[PDB]
Amino acid sequence: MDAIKKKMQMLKLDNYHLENEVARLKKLVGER
Amino acid sequence: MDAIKKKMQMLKLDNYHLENEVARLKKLVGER
Repeated sequence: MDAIKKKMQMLKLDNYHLENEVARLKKLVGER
Repeated sequence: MDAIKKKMQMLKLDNYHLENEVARLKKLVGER
């Protein structure tokens, strides 16, 4: 559990990074 | 914790969905 409390924080952090990275990739590819 | 075990399951599922989307975008931007 000690690693679980942080586990969700690890996937939650990567998510924000993936989103910010996706918002930058979508603006380069998904670009209008 | 009951919601934690799933929390990581939701962040882990979104990660593969995000990486699966970034893996395609990266192949266009992060192109080696």
